[PDB]
Amino acid sequence: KQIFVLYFNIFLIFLGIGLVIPVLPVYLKDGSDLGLLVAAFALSQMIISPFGGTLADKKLIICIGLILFSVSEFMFAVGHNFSVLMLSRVIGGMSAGMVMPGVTGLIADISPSHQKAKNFGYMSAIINSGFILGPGIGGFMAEVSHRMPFYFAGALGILAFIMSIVINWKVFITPVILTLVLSFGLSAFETLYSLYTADKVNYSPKDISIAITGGGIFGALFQIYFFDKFMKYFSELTFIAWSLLYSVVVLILLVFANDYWSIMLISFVVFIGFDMIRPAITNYFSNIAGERQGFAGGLNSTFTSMGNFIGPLIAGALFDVHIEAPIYMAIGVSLAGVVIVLIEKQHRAAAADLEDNW
Repeated sequence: KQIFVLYFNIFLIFLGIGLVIPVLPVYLKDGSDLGLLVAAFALSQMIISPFGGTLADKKLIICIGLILFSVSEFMFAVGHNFSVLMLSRVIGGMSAGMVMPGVTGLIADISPSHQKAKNFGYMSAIINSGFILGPGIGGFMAEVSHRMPFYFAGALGILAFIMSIVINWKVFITPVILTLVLSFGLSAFETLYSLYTADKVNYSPKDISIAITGGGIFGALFQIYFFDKFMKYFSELTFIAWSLLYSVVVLILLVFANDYWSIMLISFVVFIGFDMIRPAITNYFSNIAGERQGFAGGLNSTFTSMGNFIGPLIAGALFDVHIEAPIYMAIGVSLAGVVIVLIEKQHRAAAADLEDNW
C-alpha cells in the first residue's frame, strides 16, 4: 500500500510533463513556444534536483511538493496569459524536483534485501510509462473540455497529497550520455509527433490520443514481459544497441509511411525501443556504482531532466524548419547512441584482454 502511493505519485509527476502536449494549440492563440513550457518544467527540475537533494538531506518535502504541483496545475487550468503559464510550469518543475528526491530516497529504504535492484527498474518503467501516456491521457481528457485535463490533474494531485498523508567520474561518462540520448530521442519525438501527425496526414485529437495511448500501453506491456524474458538473450550493452537500432528502424519506416492505418499501427509499436532502453540504462547506472547509490540516481535524474529540456527546445525549431525534421533528429541521436555503445564495447574488450594478458 505504502509503495503503490509512491508509484502513483511519480507517475502523476511525470504525467504532468506531457499533459500539455495536445492542448497547448488551444491555449496559445498565437513550434518553439510549444516546446518552451515543457522545457521550463524540465529546466526547473534540473536546477532544483541537486538543491532538492540537499533539502531532502534536512518526509514533509514530498507533501509540500505535491501541494505545489497541485496549485501549479490549478493555476495552469485557470491561466490565460503567457507569464502565468510560464510561472505555472516553473512551479511544476520545482514540484517535480522536490518530489522525485523523496521518492528515490524512500523507495530504496522500503525495498528490502536485493529487491531494490528490480524496484528501481520498475520505477524507471513507471517514469517512461507516465511520460509517454501524458499526451494520450491529456488528449483523451481534452474531449470533454480543453481546460479539463489540468483540473483533473490538480484533483489527482490533491488526492495524492491526501494518500501520502495517510569516486571516479570516468565510468559515468558512458551511461550519462545514454541517459542524454534516450531522453533526447524520446521527448523531442513525442513533442513533435502530435503536430507532425496533425500536418503530414491530418490526424485528429481523438486519433492522436488513441495512437499515443495504444503505443504507450503496448510498449509498457512488452517492456515488462519481454524485459523479464529478454535479459537472458543479450547483455545490457548489446540490448541497448539493439533497442536503439530497432527504434531507428521504426522511425525511419515511419518517415516513409503516409497511410492512416499504417501510421496508426507503427505508432502502436514505436515506443517499444525506448521502453526497453530506460530500465537497461537504469541497470547500467546501478551496476556502474553499487556503493554510490543515490548519487548515481541523482545523475540519472539530472541528466534525464537535461534531456527533457534539450529535446523539445530544438525539436520545435526543427519542426518550424521542416515537418519531419525532429524524426531525423531522433534517428541521429539514436545512431549516436549506437556508436557510443560500440565504442564502449571496444574499450571494455580492450581492457578485458589487457587484464587477461596481465
